[PDB]
Amino acid sequence: LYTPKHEAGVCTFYEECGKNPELSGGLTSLSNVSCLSNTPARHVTGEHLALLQRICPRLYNGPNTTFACCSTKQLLSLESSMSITKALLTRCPACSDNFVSLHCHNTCSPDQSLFINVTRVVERGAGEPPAVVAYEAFYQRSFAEKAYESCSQVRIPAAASLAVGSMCGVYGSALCNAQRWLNFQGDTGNGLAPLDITFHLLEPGQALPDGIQPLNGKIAPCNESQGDDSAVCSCQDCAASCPVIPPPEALRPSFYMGRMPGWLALIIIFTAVFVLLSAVLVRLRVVSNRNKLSPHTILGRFFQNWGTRVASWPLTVLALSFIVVIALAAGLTFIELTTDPVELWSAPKSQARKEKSFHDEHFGPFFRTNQIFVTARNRSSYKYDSLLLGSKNFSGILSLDFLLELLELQERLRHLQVWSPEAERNISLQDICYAPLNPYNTSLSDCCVNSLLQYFQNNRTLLMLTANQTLNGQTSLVDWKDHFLYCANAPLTFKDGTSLALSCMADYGAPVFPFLAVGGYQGTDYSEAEALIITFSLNNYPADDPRMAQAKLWEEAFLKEMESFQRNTSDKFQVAFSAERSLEDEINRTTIQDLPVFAVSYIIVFLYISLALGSYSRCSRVAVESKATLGLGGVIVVLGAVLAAMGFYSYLGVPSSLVIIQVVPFLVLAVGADNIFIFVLEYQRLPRMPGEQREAHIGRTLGSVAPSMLLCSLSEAICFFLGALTPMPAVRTFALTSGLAIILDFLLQMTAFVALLSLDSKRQEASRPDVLCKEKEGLLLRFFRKIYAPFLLHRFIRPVVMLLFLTLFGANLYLMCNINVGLDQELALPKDSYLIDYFLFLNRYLEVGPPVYFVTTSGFNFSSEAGMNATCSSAGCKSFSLTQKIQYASEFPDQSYVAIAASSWVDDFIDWLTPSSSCCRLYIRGPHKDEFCPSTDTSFNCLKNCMNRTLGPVRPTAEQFHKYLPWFLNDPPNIRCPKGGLAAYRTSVNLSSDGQVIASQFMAYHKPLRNSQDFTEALRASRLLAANITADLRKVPGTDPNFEVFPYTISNVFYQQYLTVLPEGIFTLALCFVPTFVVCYLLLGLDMCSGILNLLSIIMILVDTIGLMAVWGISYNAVSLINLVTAVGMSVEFVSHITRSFAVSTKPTRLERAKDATVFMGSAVFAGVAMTNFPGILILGFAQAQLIQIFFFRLNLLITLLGLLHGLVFLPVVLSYLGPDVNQALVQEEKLAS
Ligand SMILES: *[C@@H]1O[C@H](CO)[C@@H](O[C@@H]2O[C@H](CO)[C@@H](O)[C@H](O)[C@H]2NC(C)=O)[C@H](O)[C@H]1NC(C)=O
Ligand SMILES: *[C@@H]1O[C@H](CO)[C@@H](O[C@@H]2O[C@H](CO)[C@@H](O)[C@H](O)[C@H]2NC(C)=O)[C@H](O)[C@H]1NC(C)=O
Ligand SMILES: *[C@@H]1O[C@H](CO)[C@@H](O[C@@H]2O[C@H](CO)[C@@H](O)[C@H](O)[C@H]2NC(C)=O)[C@H](O)[C@H]1NC(C)=O
Ligand SMILES: *[C@@H]1O[C@H](CO)[C@@H](O[C@@H]2O[C@H](CO)[C@@H](O)[C@H](O)[C@H]2NC(C)=O)[C@H](O)[C@H]1NC(C)=O
Ligand SMILES: CC(C)CCC[C@@H](C)[C@H]1CC[C@H]2[C@@H]3CC=C4C[C@@H](O)CC[C@]4(C)[C@H]3CC[C@]12C
Ligand SMILES: *[C@@H]1O[C@H](CO)[C@@H](O)[C@H](O)[C@H]1NC(C)=O
Ligand SMILES: *[C@@H]1O[C@H](CO)[C@@H](O)[C@H](O)[C@H]1NC(C)=O
Ligand SMILES: *[C@@H]1O[C@H](CO)[C@@H](O)[C@H](O)[C@H]1NC(C)=O
Ligand SMILES: *[C@@H]1O[C@H](CO)[C@@H](O)[C@H](O)[C@H]1NC(C)=O
Ligand SMILES: *[C@@H]1O[C@H](CO)[C@@H](O)[C@H](O)[C@H]1NC(C)=O
Ligand SMILES: *[C@@H]1O[C@H](CO)[C@@H](O)[C@H](O)[C@H]1NC(C)=O
Ligand SMILES: *[C@@H]1O[C@H](CO)[C@@H](O)[C@H](O)[C@H]1NC(C)=O
Ligand SMILES: *[C@@H]1O[C@H](CO)[C@@H](O)[C@H](O)[C@H]1NC(C)=O
Ligand SMILES: *[C@@H]1O[C@H](CO)[C@@H](O)[C@H](O)[C@H]1NC(C)=O
Ligand SMILES: *[C@@H]1O[C@H](CO)[C@@H](O)[C@H](O)[C@H]1NC(C)=O
Repeated sequence: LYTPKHEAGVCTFYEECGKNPELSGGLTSLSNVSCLSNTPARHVTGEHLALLQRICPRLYNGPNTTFACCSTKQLLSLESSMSITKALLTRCPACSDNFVSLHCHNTCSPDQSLFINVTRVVERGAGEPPAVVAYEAFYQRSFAEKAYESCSQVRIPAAASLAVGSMCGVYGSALCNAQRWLNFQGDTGNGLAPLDITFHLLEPGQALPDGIQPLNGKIAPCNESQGDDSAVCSCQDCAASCPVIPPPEALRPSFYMGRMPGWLALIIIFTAVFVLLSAVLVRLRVVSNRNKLSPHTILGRFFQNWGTRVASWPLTVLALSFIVVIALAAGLTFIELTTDPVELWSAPKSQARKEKSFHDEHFGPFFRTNQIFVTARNRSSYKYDSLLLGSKNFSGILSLDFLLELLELQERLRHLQVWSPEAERNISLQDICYAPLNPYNTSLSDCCVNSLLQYFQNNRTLLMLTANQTLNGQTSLVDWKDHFLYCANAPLTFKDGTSLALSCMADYGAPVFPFLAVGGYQGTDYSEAEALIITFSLNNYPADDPRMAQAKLWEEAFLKEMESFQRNTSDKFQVAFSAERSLEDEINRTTIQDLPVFAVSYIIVFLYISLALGSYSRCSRVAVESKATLGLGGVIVVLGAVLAAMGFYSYLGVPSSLVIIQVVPFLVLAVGADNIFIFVLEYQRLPRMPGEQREAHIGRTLGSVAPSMLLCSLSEAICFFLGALTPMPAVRTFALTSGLAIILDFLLQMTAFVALLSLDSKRQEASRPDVLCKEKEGLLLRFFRKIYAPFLLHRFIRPVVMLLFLTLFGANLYLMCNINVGLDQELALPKDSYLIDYFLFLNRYLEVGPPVYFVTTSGFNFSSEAGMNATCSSAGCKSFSLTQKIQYASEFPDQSYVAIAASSWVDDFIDWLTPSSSCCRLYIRGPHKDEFCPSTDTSFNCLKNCMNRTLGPVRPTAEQFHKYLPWFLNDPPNIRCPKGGLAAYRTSVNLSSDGQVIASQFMAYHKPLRNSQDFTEALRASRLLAANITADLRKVPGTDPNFEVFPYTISNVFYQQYLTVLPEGIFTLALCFVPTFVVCYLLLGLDMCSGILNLLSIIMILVDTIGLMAVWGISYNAVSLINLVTAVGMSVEFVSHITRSFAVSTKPTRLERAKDATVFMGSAVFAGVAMTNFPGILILGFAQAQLIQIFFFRLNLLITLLGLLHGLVFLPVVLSYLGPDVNQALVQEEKLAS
């Protein structure tokens, strides 16, 4: 009751012996089943051989050598049955015969027993061969897979769907393969197969069942011609024959010019200047060796007369100064603050602003996104064995119980209402939500909400349904798991192929894509996803519109609800969430948190002054000698000047921000306090002779020190005003406020402070204690005189320090090239914000990046044949058409940051117009003849197509195009016509009143972006692609000479600043060095040496700062730019005072001159500037924010240390060698004054 032998040359059945008894109720033509006959093969000749050779030549083995195991009647039945599939595959016959070969071999092969094992026996009649209902067959995997592939992409004659999609049963082309297709052909459950055939795809490598040889015969590839027919399958039908497009080439690294690396040009260009100026100084010294009224007196006399008159009348000047300061400060009532960080940290005018304006004008603003993530805390991944797909792995988060809870949370969020005080009413979701369909007369069901549960239309009942169905020999149950797996691989469908014939589209009328519902998966293993995503979209608006405020109120309630849920579900799963406004609020909160800490930092500075300028008598006599009055005076005058500058700018109408308020007084005080300290110290050091009154003494003191304060003030203020060139509002506002504040500080110091000091001296001479309650040499003068100066200036020390500092400069000059560029949001957040968890979840689980739009401007004719030819990607299109270029670019996501190929309204429009789709029809009779008749009208009053049937590509005329396009754009999709533009293209085409297109867009997605370098590189690659597209579209005749396309995305406005060669601050910082040289040169009497030495010192300090900044891993950005401008200003306090003090000296030799300047001015500068700056920085270590600790604490400590090391060590030595000569006029004036 089986076939004992299965070796070779013997078959298992020959003659047809009647109809199949087991199958009943088919009511269709079927081949008569043969009964078992295990006999040798029959010789086939004559007309039987003629038919056998005719149908499938592969079995022909010579005119009188052919054997076969089939009859002519069986062949006629075979031809009749096969004719339907043969008709279907008409597009490329070459592979179709291969399919036919598969059947005829199975029917007639003389070596039938080597691959067919009969397994079913039915006894038709006594003493007759028993009928065979079913059997099994053996094949090799590679044979069947290649045979499948030969027609796997072949289209039907209509050219829309794939032929394979009509031959894989329950599912279409999306989920079919060789095994499933072969199983379909042999399974009688479809009402078509005549008998049950089991198809085993035995692997060729491992031979497991012995005695059976799986087969593998001749298979014709697509591009292999069948002799001289020269009718290979076009690559539109099987894709194997299409030409290969070479991969994108590697590009050179950025920042290059000419034939060399860019930065290398900079260093030589920089270094040469450093060499050149140095040479000049040496030349001057050599000339000296070979050869061997002044402004100081005018300024001295002027300031002495000014100071004595001011000191005489202290109450009047103090009153007038106070009144002026209050009069300016009062302006703060008009203050307006900007809080949006993108407006603060981005240029107001650029290419991106133009593109944003155009996009917003023609298509409307980009929507707001509110998003949550959830992943399971503890579960174990399990397995499920489905009838359709086999054994699949499911993650813990995809458990049935969890989904119901998530459905409840989503349902609570949709209904939610908020109280609006201005509107005095409850704002609902449908008042502000974004909806792609029905923007007016909307309802709650239309609002755009993306989630996994959209595959079940949020219907709890549908999620819980199960059903029984039978697939070949197995009957079993199906549930939600199968439906989700089916929808994931085929997002657009109006019904499944299972018993649960539900649609997979969202309730609001659009398909939901897997990368928007789940995340944390590789490949196409959607069931293994780890995180679930729920996203709400809200409409944006102009700022003036009141509705935005209402929208913001809704977001507040959203955040509250999530926090409540987070508490309730603390142990089950872990959630992460964010709202659109959250970042704007979160950063601002941080600023408020650190406002008292800075405040503490100012008062500590006060205390230092009171001790530094004080005295004692053996111990603990602070109550009398400590200068509390002068400390309070200095601090109040400087902070008054700062408030006056802010008030003035508020009067003018310039906005400000919390950052400016936070950091301007600190940076201003750090320089302004030092003029006060130096002046007071000089006053204490200078004795007076009997007869002199204190007013003359104070006058003479101001005459002594006022030109140094004037020179330093002018240099600092001009440098700060030159800082205000970068377009970024924060930096421009900072620079202008600091520039005005320093000037007002200077003017106040020369009036109110002098008066206060005069009154303090008056109180001191009368031996009265301060209102709080022997002129011995100071330790600093003794220490510098006896220990420091004889040591530093020693003959065996100077070349060592010179070589050490020049080597340090060289090494830092090299190191300064390794700069990290960019600002990351992660720093700007508090150490415990929920946004940290949100960003970490985005970085690990989200599979796609931001969307990008390629927007097409006016000036292009889409109504012509050439226009369509160059844009869409159908059978008759250009090989490198726009859509094809984007699709190609999407295949190499690492070279060009595009992950998902763009859609195209033109291809869907042309496809929709096709007569065979029954989508564009018109009424044929009655009151509405020649009007549009929608596809949902099932009457018989419409039998006429929009277009007449033709051959080849479908192209409308201009009249048809302009008449029918507004109908296409408003057709909702349905089961009768899956294509249409209402659910996807409604707002992507802007039409004119005469039917012309003004603008259009093509939408695509980026690959995941994780840091600022990926956003920058994505912008570079996308702009390069858009440039190539415009460059080729401009060759089409008839277009406007100024037609272009551009890549809009929401993030471009901020990130565009990093695309240049010099990262914006280099030009301004380089420019800021000029006022040092110019002011120093002019004020000191046209002294070339002082100017050159000051400029070189400032340059060396800034290069060292940038080098060490690179070595300590601090990135370059606008905040670093602010601090570097401050450093350029501050270093003048370390250089200028010593330079001027050395220059104005009457000692006969340079070495002698250096010593006195070093001891007196060195000790005053050290005690003032260094000790002023260190306590106001060390306090900031407790700021509790990463932004402040990285860019203010460490960077200012670095700047201060480099300042002191260059100022007090290098500068005296270089002055000792190359300093200026003696001013002879001063010598003559000194001698005559006798
Ligand atoms: C299609 O583009 C035109 C471009 O002009 C849009 O017309 C502008 O619409 C805005 C908003 O209503 C107005 O402020 C402008 O004044 C309009 N411009 C002109 C010249 O009238 C038009 O709105 C766009 N279509 C859609 C549906 O937004
Ligand atoms: C959620 O799904 C259920 C299941 O189909 C819907 O219930 C059916 O609705 C149709 C249309 O009104 C009725 O004819 C059936 O009798 C309902 N069946 C049952 C068991 O009630 C339900 O309407 C869906 N929810 C919504 C809001 O439409
Ligand atoms: C799906 O099939 C199962 C199995 O036949 C049905 O469950 C019942 O199972 C018991 C065995 O425990 C049988 O004795 C019953 O005859 C089965 N009932 C029926 C109606 O077949 C289950 O009810 C079926 N479900 C659906 C929706 O068809
Ligand atoms: C795009 O090109 C087509 C084809 O030339 C233009 O259609 C012609 O338009 C002119 C005037 O608009 C008519 O007189 C012709 O009869 C049209 N048909 C032809 C030549 O077959 C169409 O106008 C162009 N669109 C634009 C915006 O210029
Ligand atoms: C002060 C500085 C740091 C502000 C930085 C602003 C930038 C980097 C922020 C502001 C708005 C943000 C975008 C808001 C919306 C989304 C959609 C989301 O699906 C992908 C991320 C994306 C596209 C964000 C990218 C980053 C973004 C552009
Ligand atoms: C099968 O055999 C019967 C008996 O000769 C015949 O009438 C019938 O036409 C055959 N073919 C079929 C059912 O396709
Ligand atoms: C072939 O079929 C017979 C029954 O017809 C069965 O007993 C035998 O095990 C089968 N052989 C293989 C290798 O499956
Ligand atoms: C047909 O295409 C395949 C693709 O792998 C290629 O290897 C083969 O050489 C091609 N044959 C011809 C004749 O072009
Ligand atoms: C899984 O997590 C829960 C949550 O606390 C815990 O109680 C349970 O013990 C965990 N399972 C194992 C095996 O540790
Ligand atoms: C998932 O299923 C496949 C096939 O059933 C199996 O090989 C794999 O080990 C499974 N993974 C887990 C984690 O169970
Ligand atoms: C808004 O909804 C709350 C919910 O109970 C209700 O108490 C309140 O009265 C509503 N507001 C208005 C204006 O109806
Ligand atoms: C979580 O919320 C639900 C409904 O608001 C409530 O029934 C449940 O008790 C809450 N959980 C806890 C732990 O209170
Ligand atoms: C459009 O494409 C077809 C097919 O390549 C070509 O024959 C035709 O010349 C092209 N141009 C126009 C204006 O139809
Ligand atoms: C189709 O052909 C008929 C007969 O030639 C003609 O009357 C009709 O206008 C044609 N329609 C189109 C859209 O070309
Ligand atoms: C556009 O890209 C292609 C990529 O192969 C390149 O060969 C071509 O030079 C680019 N530029 C154009 C067409 O201006």
